[PDB]
Amino acid sequence: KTKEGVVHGVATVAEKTKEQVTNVGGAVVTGVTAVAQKTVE
Amino acid sequence: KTKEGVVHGVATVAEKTKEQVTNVGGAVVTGVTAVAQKTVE
Amino acid sequence: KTKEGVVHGVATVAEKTKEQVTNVGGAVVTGVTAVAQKTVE
Amino acid sequence: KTKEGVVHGVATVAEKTKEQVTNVGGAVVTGVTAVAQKTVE
Amino acid sequence: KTKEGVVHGVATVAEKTKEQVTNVGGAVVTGVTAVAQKTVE
Amino acid sequence: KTKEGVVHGVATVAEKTKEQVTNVGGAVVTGVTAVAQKTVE
Amino acid sequence: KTKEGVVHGVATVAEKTKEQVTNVGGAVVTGVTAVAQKTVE
Amino acid sequence: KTKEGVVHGVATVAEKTKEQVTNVGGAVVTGVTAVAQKTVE
Amino acid sequence: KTKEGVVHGVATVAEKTKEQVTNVGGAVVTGVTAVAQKTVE
Amino acid sequence: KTKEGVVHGVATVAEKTKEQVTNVGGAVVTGVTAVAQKTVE
Repeated sequence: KTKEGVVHGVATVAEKTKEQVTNVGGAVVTGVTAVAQKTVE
Repeated sequence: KTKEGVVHGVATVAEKTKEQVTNVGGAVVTGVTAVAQKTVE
Repeated sequence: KTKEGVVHGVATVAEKTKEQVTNVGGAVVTGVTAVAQKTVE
Repeated sequence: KTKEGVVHGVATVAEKTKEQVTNVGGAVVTGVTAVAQKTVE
Repeated sequence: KTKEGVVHGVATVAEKTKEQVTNVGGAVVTGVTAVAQKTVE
Repeated sequence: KTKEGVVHGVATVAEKTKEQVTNVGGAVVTGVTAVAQKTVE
Repeated sequence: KTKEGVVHGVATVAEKTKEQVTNVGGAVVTGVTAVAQKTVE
Repeated sequence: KTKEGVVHGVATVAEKTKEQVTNVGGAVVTGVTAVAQKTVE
Repeated sequence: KTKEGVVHGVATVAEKTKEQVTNVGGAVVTGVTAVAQKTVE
Repeated sequence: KTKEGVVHGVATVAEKTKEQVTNVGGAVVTGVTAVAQKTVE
């Protein structure tokens, strides 16, 4: 009757975001949402 | 009657986003949503 | 009847964000939201 | 009938943020929201 | 009927923030919100 | 009879390099050699 | 009969380098060599 | 008959380097060699 | 017949370096060698 | 027949260095070698 891992609210808010990105090498990532929910029993 | 791994709310909000990206090498990724839910029993 | 790990509210707010990024090497990331919820029982 | 780890309110507020970033090496990150909720029972 | 770890209010407020960042080496991070809630039972 | 921009020696040496890389999102780059020689007259 | 910008020796030496890299989001880069030789006349 | 910018010796030596890197967000870079030789006349 | 900027010897030596790095947010960089030789005439 | 800026010897020696680094936010850098030789004439 238990619950081990719960995630229910996380916010990430931007507004009117203009930008320029210029690297030499490496990898450009704009948005990120990722889950690696390694639950071992 | 248990629950081990639950994810129910994660937000990622942008608005009016203009940009320019120019790398030399590497890989451009704009949006990201990814799940690697390695659940071993 | 227990709950071990709960996350329910986290805010990250910006507004009217103009920028320029120029590295030589390395990797540019603009937004970040990530969960690695390693729950082992 | 217990609760071990709860996070419910964390604020991060900016406004009208203009900037320029120029490194030589290293990796530029603009926004950060991240959870590593290692709950072991 | 107990609660071990609770976080409910933390503020981080800026306003009208213009800046310039120029390192040689190292990694620029603008916003930070992060949780590493290592709760072991 | 002049020379404006000359690059003649830069070394990058590794040896016996074993590794493992596992991201969730983003782009893996192993070797990097890159030139963006923006010479404007 | 002049020379404006010359680079002739820079070393970067490692040996017997074993490692493991595991991010959640962001981009892994192992080696870096990069030139952005913006010479304007 | 002049020389404005010369770089001829810079060392970076490691040996027998074992490591592990685990971030949540952000970008891992192992080796770095980079030149941004902005020479304006 | 002059020389304005010369760099000829800089050492950075380590030996038998084992480590572990674990951040939550931010970017891990292991080695650093970088030149930003802004020579304006 | 002059020389304005010369750097010829700088040492940085470690030995048998084992460590562990664990931040929450911010960016880990292990080795550092960097030159920003802003020579203006």
